[PDB]
This record gives sequence, structure tokens and C-alpha cells, in this order.
Amino acid sequence: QLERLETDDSMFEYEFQYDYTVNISRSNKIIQKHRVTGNFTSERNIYQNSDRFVISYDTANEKIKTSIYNRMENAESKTDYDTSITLKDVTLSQLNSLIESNLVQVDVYLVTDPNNVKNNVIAGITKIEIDGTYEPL
Amino acid sequence: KLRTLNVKGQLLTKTTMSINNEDYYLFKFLVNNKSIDYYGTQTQFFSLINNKTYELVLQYSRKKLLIKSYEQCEDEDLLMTVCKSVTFQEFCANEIKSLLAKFLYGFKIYGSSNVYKLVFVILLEDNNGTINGVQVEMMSDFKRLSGAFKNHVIENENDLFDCMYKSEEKYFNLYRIKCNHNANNYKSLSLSSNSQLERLEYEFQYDYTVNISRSNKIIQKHRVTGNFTSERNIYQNSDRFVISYDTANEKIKTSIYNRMENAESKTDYDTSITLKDVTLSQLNSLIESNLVQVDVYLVTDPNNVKNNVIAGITKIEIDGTYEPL
Amino acid sequence: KLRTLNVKGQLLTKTTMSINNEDYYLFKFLVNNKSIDYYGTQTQFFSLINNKTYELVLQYSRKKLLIKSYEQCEDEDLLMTVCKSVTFQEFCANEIKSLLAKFLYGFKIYGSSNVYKLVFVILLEDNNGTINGVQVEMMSDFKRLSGAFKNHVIENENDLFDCMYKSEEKYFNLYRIKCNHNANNYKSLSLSSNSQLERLETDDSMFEYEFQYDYTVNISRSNKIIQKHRVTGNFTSERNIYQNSDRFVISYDTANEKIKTSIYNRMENAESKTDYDTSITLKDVTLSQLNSLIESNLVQVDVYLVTDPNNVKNNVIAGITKIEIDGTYEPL
Amino acid sequence: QLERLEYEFQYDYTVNISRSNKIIQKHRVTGNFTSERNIYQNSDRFVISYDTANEKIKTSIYNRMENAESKTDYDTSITLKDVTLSQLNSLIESNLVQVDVYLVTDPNNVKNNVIAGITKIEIDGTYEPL
Repeated sequence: QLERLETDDSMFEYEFQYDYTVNISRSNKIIQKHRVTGNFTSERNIYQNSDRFVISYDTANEKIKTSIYNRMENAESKTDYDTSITLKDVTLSQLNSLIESNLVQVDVYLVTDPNNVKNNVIAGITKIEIDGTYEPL
Repeated sequence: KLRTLNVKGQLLTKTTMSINNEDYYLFKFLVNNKSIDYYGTQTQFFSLINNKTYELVLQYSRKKLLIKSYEQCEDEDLLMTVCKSVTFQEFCANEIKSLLAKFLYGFKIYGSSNVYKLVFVILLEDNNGTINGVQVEMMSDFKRLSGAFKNHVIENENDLFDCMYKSEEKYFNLYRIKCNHNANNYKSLSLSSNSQLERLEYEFQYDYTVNISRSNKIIQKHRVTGNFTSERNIYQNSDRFVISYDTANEKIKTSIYNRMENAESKTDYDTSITLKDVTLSQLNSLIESNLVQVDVYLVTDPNNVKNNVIAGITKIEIDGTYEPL
Repeated sequence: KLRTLNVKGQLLTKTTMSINNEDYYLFKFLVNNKSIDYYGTQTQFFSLINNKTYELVLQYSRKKLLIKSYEQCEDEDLLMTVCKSVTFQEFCANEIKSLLAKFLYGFKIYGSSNVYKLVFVILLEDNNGTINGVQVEMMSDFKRLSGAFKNHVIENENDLFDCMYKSEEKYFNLYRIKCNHNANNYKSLSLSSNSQLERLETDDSMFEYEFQYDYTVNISRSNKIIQKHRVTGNFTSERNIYQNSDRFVISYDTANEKIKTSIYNRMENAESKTDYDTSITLKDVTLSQLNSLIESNLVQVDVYLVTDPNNVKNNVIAGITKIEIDGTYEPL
Repeated sequence: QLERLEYEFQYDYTVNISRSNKIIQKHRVTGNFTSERNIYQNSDRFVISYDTANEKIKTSIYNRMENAESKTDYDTSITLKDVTLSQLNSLIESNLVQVDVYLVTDPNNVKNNVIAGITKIEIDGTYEPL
């Protein structure tokens, strides 16, 4: 079970220590959440190595150029993987229309390296719709 | 209540596909020069013809973007309709467009009988949405340039330089300019017969960091104020003049490349250059006595100020006469 | 005579457009696991249903490939049908696929009790069309691994190890294996319940040709490959706790060179017991005994090592298997 | 006039005077050919990877269109070109066409590869460029 301790005193003694510089679940990387607020540009791209989506967006801080590797879970004896990605390409290329019109907001969860920031790959995306509806990706 | 979006564009492709016994329809549109895919049903799949401008009212239903309603706009033309920015795609499509630019410098290309280069700063959009101010070059003969400038008459070369200097850093509504793209890409501008340049007589960053026409260089103008020295030097790689001049800020060492047009089947190449060295070895004399002022238009590398190459020198005289080199 | 071409695939999408009021009809099909676009006429655009297989007949006319004639095949199934190679894309779709592979190594991971890992070389075609042999990993427990081996029953651990050491460097036809990505992409294989690993048992001819099965890269490891080493001489073990993790510093002779390495101490199923230290020290005794055991040929030890191909001093031990004169095998 | 006619020893080239630190090399596509539409922050290009007898070449080619006015022809004549590219492999395997890739390459760094043009050699004698 997972209960929130919630707001409590002696909090300050704790906040100092829980400031982190490393992730023990990655290979010399960490995870970051950026709030997409500007120009989201998606475009399908295959490289010699694998299948990815070239993604670049703006935050209140800086502009990030990143990638995301493509995969499917439990797609058997079916062309669905191909048509499923083309769904996500349409869905991606529509995000920019929705952020600008403030119909949704985007949470990009980035697996990033603290040293070389060019090592940027997205781990997952949450779409936070005005409805209270959450369509992750 | 639900929310909708109004967009206007022109249809390019319409794709269909099926997933889990559900037949979907996509409509690739060109809205604001952006290839966007909008969802639609089977009814619209036969209601919309490609290459035809439509007015669209969208709708965000079921975490998708659906076309709610549609009407037809008929073959709209945006020429003479000045717009603040152009895109990289328009330089590939090689379009005729009337846009707003900001004049800069302007000179005669060395060794050319008539080729003048005008330098502009245009607000250019990359396909990520960031609008940067970049430097662009327009090469054109005197013929088109004489009538290109709206409201100003130019009957001879001496008249051209006046209309350029009196228009330095002024804003221009360029009309019917063609965007270009090359084997060596080198994106630039160029006039057509039916084009005008109108002095407009802002509120966006017209600072340039890069010239799209040039690869890794830019263009600047230096008012020569101090010691001007020149001597002809042929090298293992080319034939050059080596020039050193002072400005109100520093001294610039640089070099200009020797070349000649319309001097075929004639010793005029070797004689006119030697006559130019005299014109160069006299500049310092005239600037001290203030008989002339000299503007040097130089292609500089923003990283290394050693990769300096002169593109044009305009000699400003006291009487109102101009003589370029 | 205009020349023609025959191919078979499934309609994915169909697109139409207009160039100077000249209508075109394009079919994004799926031929041999690739996305090729074929020109058609207005008629085909209507009779072809997406996600359905169509045996096509193409013609090169007017510098384009038109779908001359079409006939429908229904839903071709390739399970139990061995493939020489599989593409990256089949790992993305997380396909159950029956392909041809070669077995290299087999061992039980250090610290573990009921988990085993097999090493394979599969031909894997990149998306530029070139095929290379890649060293691929696979994890499954003892229960799956017991009956999955076709035509060899495996009742116990010591039999499973006997069923692998003769199988080393022998071709396996793999049946219904799950190819799979992860958060850390780590492309790998897993045994479903309906999978069967059956031995080719014919070295001669077949597909070792052009030595396509050269292992230079591991697709389940990051820039590191697994290599088996036969221990020959001085075996040195000692326990070191570093600032970061508990380890044993191990150094052994092979007929080839001398390898200094380490091994990360882990323990499964420590349940209200201090027995983690007590079994690691129990493994401490096991290690200082091994040097004496090897000198006397009483046992032989195989070291499956995870090494970097360029910076070969990077070394972590994945597992250790000890072959005894009685034939009993001890993993660690 | 261009008038066709132990000289080769002098006529050996290192640099191209028409380009800056770049020469042109003509390749003959023998193996796997893969083209893919890809737009960049700076440009619109085509991701290309072909095979000659010598080695494999990854490269690019910049998209442009000379003077297509008041039309959508740029977006639609390029998606038309993405089709013709993604058919070449099928036609090189079948020997219906032979492909010659003319390449502006940097002698020093083989990573500066951009395609200056392509010519296609068909069986019946026809020739389609791009």
C-alpha cells in the first residue's frame, strides 16, 4: 500500500537530503519532466539502427531536441503495428494545435544524461486535457 | 459545452486505412504552410477535392481532431499582399512572393560591368516555428534595378547609389520577389521584370546572425577612416590585392580577389588591374584630404575574422558623384 | 514485351491526390516486411480492403509500377515456419516468430536459484536492407526450459546443464519465440508456454554459409558481448566491498590470456534471514577452493564473461558453471 | 562546339575548382536502396542509403522545385517523388533499371555527402532523371 504522508512539519530537514543527482535505475542518466508550452514538432523518421520519432518542443526554460523509440505490446499476426504508429503520428502532429489553443497540456517525461544533454529520449507522455481526461501515449 | 477550432487551408492528400474493423479517413491539409492531418468520415471523403482551398471548423472529440463543417474558398491569391515572414519550404518551392524586408548596405560586385548586390534582412521561419532574422542577397542588373524602385527614378549608375544610401536601414515592402535555391543550396532573392521595391519609411528582431545566401559568412560595411594600404599579390592559389584599413573601432587586414568581365580577347585584364592599383594607392591620399569617403563591403566569418574577403568598395565623393570598384 | 513482377502483401493504406488535375491512386502495401508504394487505377482503390492480403501482379509502364492485376490470398500464417532472419520491425511489433538461430552459451545467472539464460546468434536485417549476425539473449525459468526442448526431456537442474553443453555451437530451430522491446530497449527473446526449442543436428550445408552468424554485437546488451572462457591456471578470488557495491575480485588464466574481473553479489529469496552474508561467505569458500580443484582436474570451470569488444579490460561475470568428473554440474 | 575525339596521367584530379573542398563522384547503385522523407530544422531532404560494389553509402539530397507557381505542386510533386524513390529497390533487384548516383563528396571527410542528381538507365533505352 502507498499512503501519502502529505504535508508535515520537519519537512525542511528532509528536503535538503532528498535532492538527487543520480538515478539507480538508469545507466548514468536521470529522468526529467518538462512542461511543453511552445512549438511541438513531430515527424516520423527511421534510422539505420531503429525506428524513432524526432521530437522537439519548448518549455518555460529552453528548447529540447529529442527522440522516442517506437514499439508495440501484444500485436500478433497483424498489420496493426504499422497502422497503429500512423495513428500516433497523426495524434502527435495534432498536439501542437491543442497546446496553442490550450485544449490540452503535455507532460514529456525525459530520460536524460546530466553531463551530455544531447542524450535525450522520451520515456512517456501524458496529455492533460481540460476535461480532466488523461490520454497518455 | 464542446470546443471547436476554425482553420482555412487547401487539401493535398486524403488517406484511408482500417484498424479493428474500423475504417478511418485522413486528410492532409496545407494550413499556414504546415502539413497537418485532420480526421474525417466517409461522407467528407467524397465531398472534398484535392488542391482546392477549404474553410474548416474543427472539433476535438474523443481525443482526436475531427472536421465538423467545411466550405470552399476559391483560388485565393496573396501576391502584392506583404507578409512579415517566409518559410524554408517556400525557398524550395521557389515561389513568387511580396514580403517585407529591411535594406542593408548595397554595393557593386567587383569586376562586374553591371552586377549590383543588395543585402536585405528577412524574417525567415524554420519548420519548427522559430522566426529568426537572417541576411539575404539580391543580385541584379542595372536594367531591372532602374525601374524596380517604386517612386524613385534612376537614369544612370550615379543615380542608383544615391537611392541605395538614402535607403540604408530603411524598411521596404518588396513586391513579386522570387525565392531561390541551388545545387549549392545558397538561398537568395532575385528580381523579375514585374517587381517593385517600395520605401516604407517593425517591432520584430531584425538582428541577423547568419546569411542564408552565404555558407558560414556574413556581410558588413566598414566606413574606412584611417590608414589605407594596398599592394597586388599573386599567390600559388589565386591573384589578389592585400588591403589594410582602419575604422573607428579597429584596423582590418583583408584581401580582395581579382577578376574581370567583358575584357575578352584583349590585354585589358592586365592593364585595367594595374590601373586599379593606382586608384587604390591613392585612396589614403584622398581620405586624409577628405576629398572622398570610402565604404568597404566585406564578407567576414563571424567565428574567425581572418577569413576576410572584400566584395565591393564604394567611393563617396564630395560633389555627389559615386565611383565603385 | 513490357516486363512484369509478382509480389504478395497486405494493403495498409490507400491514398489519392491530384497533380495539375490528374488523379493518382497509391497503395501502401506490405511486401516481405517492407513498406512499398504501388501505383494503381481508380478501380483497384475500391475493391481492395485494408489489412487484407492480396497477391499482386505489377507492371513497369510509364516509368511507374502499376498494379496490373490482383487476387486475394487470406491471412498467411508463418508460425512454425523457420526464417533465416528477422528484422528490427518484428521486435517492435513484439512478434511471436519462429526463426532459425544458433546456440552459443548457456548458464545460470549468479545469485539466482530458478532462472536460466541462453545465448543465441540470429540473423537480423537492418532497415537499410543489410543482414548481420547479432548475438541475442533470452531468459526463462527452469519449468519452461524443461519441456520446451523438443525431443529431450529435462527433469532436474543437472540434466538441463547436460542438455546445453552438447548443444553448444549447434543450430536451433526456434518455435514461437517472443521478440521484444523494453524501456531500456534491450531487444531480447522470451519463452512463451507454447514454444519448442529443437536441435537442427546437421552441421553440413544448410545456412552457416558466408559465416553470416558472426557475433560482433549483442542486441540485449549495451555495447558489450558475452564470451565463454575455459579456465586453465591460477584462479584468484577475494571479497571486496567498494563504496558503491559488494563484489568479488576474480582473476583467472586461460590458454589465451589472464583476465582480472569482478562479480556483483546478489541474493534471491532472503526472507527474514541474515543468510545473504552467510551464503556469500559460503560462496567465498567455494571460490578459494576452485583453484585447488582445477589444478587436480577434479573439476573444470567455464566463465561466461560480459566483455567490451574494444576496451576488453571491462569485465563483469554473468555466471559460473563447474563441470565435475562425475558429470554433475554446479552453477553459482 | 563540343567536338568528340597516355594523357590520363596528367588528367588525374584531386580538387574541383567549381566547388569548395568538394569533388563529384559517380556511383552505380548495386544493392539495397532506401529513401525516406525527412524534414530538418534547416532543410527538407531525402534520407538515402544505397550500395555500390565498393561499399555502402548513407547520404542526403536537398529538395527544391524550379518555378512551380500558384499551385500545391511542391507538396504533391514531392510526395510523388517519395513514391518513385521507394520503388527503385524493387526495380534494381529486377534489373528493369540501372541507377547512377552523382554525388558531391568531400575528399577529406566522407560524411559530407549530398546528391547533386540521379540518372536512371532503363532496359528499352529510355532515360529518366530526377
